[PDB]
Amino acid sequence: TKYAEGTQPFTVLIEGNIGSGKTTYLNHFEKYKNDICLLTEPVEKWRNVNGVNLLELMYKDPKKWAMPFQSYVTLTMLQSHTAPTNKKLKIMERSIFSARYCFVENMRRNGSLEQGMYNTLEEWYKFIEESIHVQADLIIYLRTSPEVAYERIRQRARSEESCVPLKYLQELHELHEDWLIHQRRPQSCKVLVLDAD
Amino acid sequence: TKYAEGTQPFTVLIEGNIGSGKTTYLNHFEKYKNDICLLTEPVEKWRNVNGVNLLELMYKDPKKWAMPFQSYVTLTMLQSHTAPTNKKLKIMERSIFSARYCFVENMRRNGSLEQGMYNTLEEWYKFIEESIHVQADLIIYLRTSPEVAYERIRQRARSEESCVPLKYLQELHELHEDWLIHQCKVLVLDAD
Repeated sequence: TKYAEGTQPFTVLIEGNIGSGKTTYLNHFEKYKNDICLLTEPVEKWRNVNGVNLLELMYKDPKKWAMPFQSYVTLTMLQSHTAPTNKKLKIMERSIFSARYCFVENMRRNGSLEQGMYNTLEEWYKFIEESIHVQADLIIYLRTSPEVAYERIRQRARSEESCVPLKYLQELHELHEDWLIHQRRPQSCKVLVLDAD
Repeated sequence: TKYAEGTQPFTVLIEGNIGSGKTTYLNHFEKYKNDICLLTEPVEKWRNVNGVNLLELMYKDPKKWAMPFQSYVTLTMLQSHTAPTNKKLKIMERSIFSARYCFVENMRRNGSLEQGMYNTLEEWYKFIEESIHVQADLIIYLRTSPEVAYERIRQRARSEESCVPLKYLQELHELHEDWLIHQCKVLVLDAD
């Protein structure tokens, strides 16, 4: 019954904090484009929604734009999770789960999402899980320490994420740990932890 | 492939402006509960989302709450449009379409939804149409004039929808007219 059910191959989700070197890690799979469906984080869509840069707006004014931004993230994630494909392996940078369990959760805690906004997002996630099929067979967790991650961001061209405080990266780190190490979260499927230092 | 495809009976959508007497019109179907799937507008859900009243918040502060509220409306509409059922006929108060074509569209125009917010909503609507099945066989349009509708709202039990200006109901009226008269089958009824 679920949308896109049984239309998806073996799927690997690349998880990790901001600045854990996910983009770098995924470049290594570039040359396998022919046999591997390789979907990077849809940052591009988020940067340009018919001209509006939601990502910049979210970072510049979280109390106003987190809700629409995250709602859009969720959608783009679903578009990735369900895009049809010939290939026998699929690899996604981040997932609907990291969006729900880390980023939205953290934006609730630091006041960016108000209860009414958070609840709306959660109702969507609840509906999505009952009615849309999300293939997830293996997660590769690029585990790093907040400080190493902070450093990596600092060594890169000024982006929109560049101003996030070390405090934010700590909050996010603990949330990934809760989900993928302390298994504190519905997620079922195997996690392969890699030390990215 | 689409979710809830071929799992839905003949469906009638009751459309009409706020205060066009849709609730009244639907009470007439009450006694047919046994053979008719009868789904009223999920106002109740919108009033209470784990304790948050999104409807009140939207009316009190549109620039802040329209986006989340409308996002929620869309979801509750999908929940209704896809709820499974035995019955051979289904009747829904309002629909995902009225939400998209009238209310969201109007909220864009009067500045309540900024372009970033509006586009987010539209992207969802686009996704929804390509991937979820929305059964709609007949629309009953309860057509009325803004003024009759406004008077109506005034008599009734003061809600959140009280404070609304006649200007708003005019905007909404024209939007329904554009959708339902000026380009499935529409059955127009004069509700005056």
